[PDB]
Amino acid sequence: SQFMNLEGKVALVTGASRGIGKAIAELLAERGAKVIGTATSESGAQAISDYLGDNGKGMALNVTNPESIEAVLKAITDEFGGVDILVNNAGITRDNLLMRMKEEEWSDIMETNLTSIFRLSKAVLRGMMKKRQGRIINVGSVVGTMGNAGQANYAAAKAGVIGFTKSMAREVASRGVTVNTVAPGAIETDMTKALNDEQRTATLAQVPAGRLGDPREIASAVAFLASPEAAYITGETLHVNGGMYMI
Amino acid sequence: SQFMNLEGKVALVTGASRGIGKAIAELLAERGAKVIGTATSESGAQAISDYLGDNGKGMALNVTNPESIEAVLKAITDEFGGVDILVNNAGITRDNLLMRMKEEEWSDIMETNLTSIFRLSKAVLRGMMKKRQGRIINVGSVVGTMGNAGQANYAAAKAGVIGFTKSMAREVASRGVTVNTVAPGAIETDMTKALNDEQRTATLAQVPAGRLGDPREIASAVAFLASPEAAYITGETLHVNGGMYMI
Amino acid sequence: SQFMNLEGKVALVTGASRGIGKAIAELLAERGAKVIGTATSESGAQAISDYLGDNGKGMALNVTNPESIEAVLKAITDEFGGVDILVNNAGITRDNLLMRMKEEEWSDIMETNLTSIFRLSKAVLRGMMKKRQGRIINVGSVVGTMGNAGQANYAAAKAGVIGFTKSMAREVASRGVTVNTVAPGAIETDMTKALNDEQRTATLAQVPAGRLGDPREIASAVAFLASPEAAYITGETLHVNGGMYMI
Amino acid sequence: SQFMNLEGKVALVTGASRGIGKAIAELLAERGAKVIGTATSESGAQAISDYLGDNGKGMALNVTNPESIEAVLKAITDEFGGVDILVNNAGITRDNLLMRMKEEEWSDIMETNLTSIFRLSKAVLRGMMKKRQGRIINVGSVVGTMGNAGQANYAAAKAGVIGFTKSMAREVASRGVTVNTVAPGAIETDMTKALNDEQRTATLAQVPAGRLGDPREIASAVAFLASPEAAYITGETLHVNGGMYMI
Repeated sequence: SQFMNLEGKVALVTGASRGIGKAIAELLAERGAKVIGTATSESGAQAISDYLGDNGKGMALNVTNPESIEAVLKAITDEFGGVDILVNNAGITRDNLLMRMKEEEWSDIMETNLTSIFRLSKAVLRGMMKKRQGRIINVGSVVGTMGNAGQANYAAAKAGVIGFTKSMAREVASRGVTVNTVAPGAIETDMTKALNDEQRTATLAQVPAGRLGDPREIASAVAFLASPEAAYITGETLHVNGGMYMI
Repeated sequence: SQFMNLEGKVALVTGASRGIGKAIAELLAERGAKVIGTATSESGAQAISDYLGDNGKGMALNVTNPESIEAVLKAITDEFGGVDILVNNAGITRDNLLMRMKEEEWSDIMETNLTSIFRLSKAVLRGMMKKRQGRIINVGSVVGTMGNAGQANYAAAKAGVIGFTKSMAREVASRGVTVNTVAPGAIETDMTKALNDEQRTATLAQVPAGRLGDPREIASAVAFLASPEAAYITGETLHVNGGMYMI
Repeated sequence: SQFMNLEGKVALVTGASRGIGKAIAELLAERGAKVIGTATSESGAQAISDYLGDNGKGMALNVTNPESIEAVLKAITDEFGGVDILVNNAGITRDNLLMRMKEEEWSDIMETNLTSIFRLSKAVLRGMMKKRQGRIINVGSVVGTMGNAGQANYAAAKAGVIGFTKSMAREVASRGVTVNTVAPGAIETDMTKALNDEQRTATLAQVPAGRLGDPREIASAVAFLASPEAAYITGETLHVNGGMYMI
Repeated sequence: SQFMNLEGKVALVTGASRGIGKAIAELLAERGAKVIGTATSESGAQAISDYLGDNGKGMALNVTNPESIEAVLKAITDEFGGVDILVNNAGITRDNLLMRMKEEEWSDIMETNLTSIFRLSKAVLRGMMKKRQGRIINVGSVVGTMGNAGQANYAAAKAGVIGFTKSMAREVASRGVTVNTVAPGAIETDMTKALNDEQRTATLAQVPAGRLGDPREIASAVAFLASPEAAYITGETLHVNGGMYMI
């Protein structure tokens, strides 16, 4: 149908090897987007090419390196046309209580989780603004809004992405580009599977819904914001957290 | 497809004669819901029956009267089965600066815009909680979050609906019911069409997107939250306002 | 000193017999305000007169009855001059899960916790707007922002007060009146003292600060917003909750 | 009096040469704090020493340099005792629409406005946590919450400080340290005085209060949060913006 139909759109999904990023890339492809998913390695890129088949391809991308960004965007533009949907999903953690947090743990998080968003967003915006049509969707975290002990760095970067997102939204709204954040709660991934039974129970205790989210549930929220139907949503943070926090 | 598919769901949409409510009811039917839309009069009810055809029907409902609520729900349950999706869209305005605002203008807004949501929500929840599956979606307003001079009553009631929504979300999350609000900005309707040129220009000036929203844009957000795919979204307020306010 | 000095201001504090309301009234008097505190009974009114001594007096007030409001304001205006600071602290709870919540438990909360604020605010505003100087301060609750199972009514009314506050703030800002809410978390009062050990431990577990708040802590926040120094704070909700929720 | 009395507290106020920072340092001294204000130059440090007289002193501090931080904190601890109140007020702007924003304009803002807060906060926290008593107060901006076109970098850093603040609040709440942000709106400073008449009118048009804030109004909000009376406020953002934004 014509409902939430992404046929004709080119989507770049960073960090698409697994979990949330993979669910996003698959669902955008299922709704008809041409999808380029990225990984930090060539092997990862191949795994992405494998799951996307004819609906797109995987590319190696170093989100902290300007030259890589330019090379990947050039390859995309040449084959598929300019990027219509950017999903910034790449991100890491470097957890530690503040008194134990190293300078490098702080600066790696800023680089990978916040500065990357500045760089990639800037790199795709010009084309979107010329077409007067675009979507930038940041995959954030409930931690950016709630805060979390032991994650002051991750929380800082995720909250920073929201301030960036609002400002960019204001800059580009009149030219038909929307900029939003999807903020997952506790989602079932490799990270949550690596927890103790006691830590899993503690996580679930914070969730009124009484379960972890599925990566598909994050993908659905992203696909929604990516759609023509979400044109009047901008500068928004869509929380998908099972009631863990309510704004 | 199986994406955002409401086949098998019974949806009650209050205030569905026109504009936003009508767009909601049509889209839910398009996605396969059986839809009961309401109006305050029988002729309105018939207009709704006319546009829904085989996908549902219209009923007369006084959202401030307990007996009417019980009669409408009984008729729905008997023919279609219990309500799976409640969209609380019925709502009025009674604008005035506070020094000019009559007791009755305050109380009518409370009754129609806030207490109605308590009554209807309570009336459908028991069945939802037994099935361990349900959606309650309130159509709010940016005015609930931003405030607006001359609409202290409307703002109070819409903000009140958010407090209710968050509490109810916490009560019923573990039993598979979600409760959320969609908060429209300035949407093109009969009300906005009744404005003079200067007032329309003033409204547009508050919108980064540089246009009014379409009722279909509110409907899309409602359909999204109504879907199986939005199961992990609860106690949330989804803003659809073209950047008029950014939370 | 001239810092946070309320000499020359007339303050009406509703619900001032004990706990938070009493702490507010005492502190405003300490900072030099002339304070009228209210209770629902004459004996309560006398208790207030007793603790205020020469710094003010107690009056019986039914915050749900127009005639009582007019009588109390007339008596205040005649003796002290018009109200400069209104603190809306009067408020009740009628807790129940929604399926158990009676019509009257809903409506009593609306009446006492939300509609009262409309009535009193409206009744003092005209004088404030003529002087181009005023403070309206609502004592809310963290429950208005967070929601709470079993308190959907109380949450609705407190959230409603915030929507009202923001709209009124916008109406009256240019005429030198501020309108704000102080939102207490779990504060040590008779209510919290009536809890068993297990319920107190459960409350404390939700508070990063690891203790209940003191009523004096709410009073200090109210005194701050009441001061000349807070003239540029309006439409704000000041959370005093030990980290129980972070906006 | 004993109300909002900072006697016995050592306060470090970064960026205290003028405007907001100067008003903060003066008011903390007026409430009895021993105040160390910082500037980036020795001459600035002397200007601060001059205005603080016997109530404190000025020190040169490079907030982007670890060695300087350690030297300044050692000098403070040796003479005054460990820092009880940190106010992070130092900050710059590097404005540009995203398509014009240089890598260095992005990275200078991150360094000076966000990473500095990580470094200085970390450097004073240990002592505060041992005493089980402390205040960290970040001077943010309405731009961090609202976003602003042409300031995506500044907005990112200020919003980031809020995510950091919430996380740190959660880490240290049980040890009697509070962490908060004061978020000024449009305040009268050298920056606002450098604007066109047309830009000043445009700024005022966004402010319901109809005027710019005074730096003293920001100082008062900071002094409040710094006080013993604000012990139950943590992880909060106190907006002081004349109604320019309402959360």
